[PDB]
Amino acid sequence: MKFTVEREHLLKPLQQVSPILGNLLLQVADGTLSLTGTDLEMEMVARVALVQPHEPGATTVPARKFFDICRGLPEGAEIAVQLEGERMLVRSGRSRFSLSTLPAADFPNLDWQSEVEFTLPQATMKRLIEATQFSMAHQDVRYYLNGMLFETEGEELRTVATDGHRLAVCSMPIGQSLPSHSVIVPRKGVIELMRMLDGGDNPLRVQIGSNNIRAHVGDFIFTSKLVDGRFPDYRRVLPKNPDKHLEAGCDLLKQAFARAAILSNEKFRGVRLYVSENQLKITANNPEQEEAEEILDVTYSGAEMEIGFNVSYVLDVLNALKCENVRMMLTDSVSSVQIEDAASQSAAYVVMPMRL
Amino acid sequence: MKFTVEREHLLKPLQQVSGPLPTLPILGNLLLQVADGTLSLTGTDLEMEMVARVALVQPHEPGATTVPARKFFDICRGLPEGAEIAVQLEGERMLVRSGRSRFSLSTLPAADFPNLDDWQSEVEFTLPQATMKRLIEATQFSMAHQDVRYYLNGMLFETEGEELRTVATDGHRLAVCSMPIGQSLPSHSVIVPRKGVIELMRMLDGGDNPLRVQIGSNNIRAHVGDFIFTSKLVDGRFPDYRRVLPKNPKHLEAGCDLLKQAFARAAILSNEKFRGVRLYVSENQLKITANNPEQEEAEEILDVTYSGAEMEIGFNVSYVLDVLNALKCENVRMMLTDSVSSVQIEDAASQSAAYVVMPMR
Ligand SMILES: O=[N+]([O-])c1ccc2cn[nH]c2c1
Ligand SMILES: [Ca+2]
Ligand SMILES: [Ca+2]
Ligand SMILES: [Ca+2]
Ligand SMILES: [Cl-]
Ligand SMILES: [Cl-]
Ligand SMILES: [Cl-]
Ligand SMILES: [Cl-]
Repeated sequence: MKFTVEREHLLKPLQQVSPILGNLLLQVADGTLSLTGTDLEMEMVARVALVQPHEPGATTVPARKFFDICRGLPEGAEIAVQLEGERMLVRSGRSRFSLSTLPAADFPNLDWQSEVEFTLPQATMKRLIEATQFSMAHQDVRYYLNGMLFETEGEELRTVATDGHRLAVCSMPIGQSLPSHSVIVPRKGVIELMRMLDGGDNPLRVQIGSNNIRAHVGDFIFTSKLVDGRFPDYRRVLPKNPDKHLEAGCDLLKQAFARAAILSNEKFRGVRLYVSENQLKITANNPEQEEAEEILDVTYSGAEMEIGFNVSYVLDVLNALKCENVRMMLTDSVSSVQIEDAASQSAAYVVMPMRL
Repeated sequence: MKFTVEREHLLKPLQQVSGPLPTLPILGNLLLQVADGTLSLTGTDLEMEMVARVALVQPHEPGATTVPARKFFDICRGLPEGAEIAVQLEGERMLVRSGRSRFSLSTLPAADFPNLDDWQSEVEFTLPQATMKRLIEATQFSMAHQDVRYYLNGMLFETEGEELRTVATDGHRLAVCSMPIGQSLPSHSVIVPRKGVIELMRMLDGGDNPLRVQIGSNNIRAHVGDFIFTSKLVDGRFPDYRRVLPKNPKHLEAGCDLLKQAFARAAILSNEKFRGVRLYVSENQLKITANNPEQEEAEEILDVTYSGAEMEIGFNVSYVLDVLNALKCENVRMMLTDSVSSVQIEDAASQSAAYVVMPMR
């Protein structure tokens, strides 16, 4: 196995693909160098064209060491690789390296069949994930909440994320008629998928199987296993009939929350909201008996009520909305609230109240 | 005690005096004092203090208290730009109001705030901020971290003739830097504690305001703009850099960045713990090799200026990298003796900073 390639062409591929699971699989075949990283749950494959003389073959090498070497070489560098027994030789200028190898044959492979396919701007996928990813659970015993629902319905792709205390849902049109379908992508997979998307205008092809998802953009192919379990139905989480409607400036609301939070309990940070005619009062207190109060002029209709919220849950929403004005739809002091950008119904958020 | 101050006049003073910040509650508080038209803010860790003076152009009333530093800073920072911050002491609480935002903070008496003893300066001088930044940045990285030999956890500041000098070492490597001050000074040699060196750096804004320094037998003080920093000194006897510099060290000269990157790349395949690289010096060439127990090998060859006998010497590549990163110059001189002796390293263009790294077996 031999190739010579510009450092420049290896950088993004290496970034994307970065004991045998600490190794990258390198394969030369049909004028192409393919680089594959895997943790057994997911895999990333990047391809680089080879124009300079090359010889087919494959090995695996330490991923971080190999990446660090290539990134460590100067800009403009040319990188020459040859496989020599149990070692891989890497050469550029008067820099030389010999890396240990494990056989290509020992490298783990994820086959499976595609059931649902569609193309969409990578930008639309980014929007969907950014809108909801912060509401994923992290290490819940309910594994299926440690990730994100991808659902196709009509001509929309929808994401849903929840940790049982707050929920996020976002839908975007993809311009073609789709079968009704839903799968859970593990949180690590959502993160890796998001990292593959750079905000250029670039089509993304998505293929979904019974147990896998695959995404192709440019010269990259990401494949992950799915998480198998029953995801909650966002439609049963949305408040069925909120009759109290609050509208306020996004930034004013965010900053009032953040300031009041300073004097909340540091271990479980929440604030009390009192809504009344034209007005919102946010309050906090702590074990030192310190107290914060914020008063805001707001658009409000409905009965006066008091309700508490976890600060981080509300700030997380306001930070995802990046809105001018936000709508909060309330029911009563013991029910969850629905939060939305006053000027967009692409996304919605539902947050449990907190007792204080 | 009462004052009203615009948000942005309070923000950097609060950030600065919080520098030394907890073991007991009052140590997480700032001292606020209104007196003779000035708000003073003080934070301390019992070893050092940072004090800020902020002038009061709005109505105020004298008095003093202490309040939690982080809460008070976070409140001020979180208020809208140009927010007028009104403060009033009310016994065991201090009330903060701006627009329709209100905060109540728990106080501890100003009289219980620890207060560094009065002391007498024996030497005083002024110097540009840029000079102090250069002295500290040149040597800070070589200070020990949590060593049982406490005096090594600090930085030696030495005045001698027309020069201010810093020295730092952890027993394994040493850094020394001297700069002119255009003023004759008595001989003093003092150890500044770890966090004090950090505070000194932190107060240098990078404008044209000079730095005024005062040193006594047991204390050091630095004034910049409207900030006064004071630290107690570490009460030990620091090693003498003069006696650690190699007696008579073969001369190698090389581009700093070419050297840095070659060491950086070789280090990738150096032992994970011991970080050993081998240097082979030969006629106008340096060869750097690293290998680990996996028997992966790195080799970098560089063109350098060298005329001496060929030799092999091992180094902790991290120590060498630290030196090259602190030098930030075009060319470096490495001054060698033999394979079991330290190397001295310097900017090829200046003897103001010198570095001593011991070889590894
Ligand atoms: O009541 N809620 O706001 C709420 C939020 C998230 C989840 C997830 N499963 N059930 C939920 C209910
Ligand atoms: Ca992977
Ligand atoms: Ca190139
Ligand atoms: Ca103002
Ligand atoms: Cl290519
Ligand atoms: Cl080699
Ligand atoms: Cl939706
Ligand atoms: Cl593809």
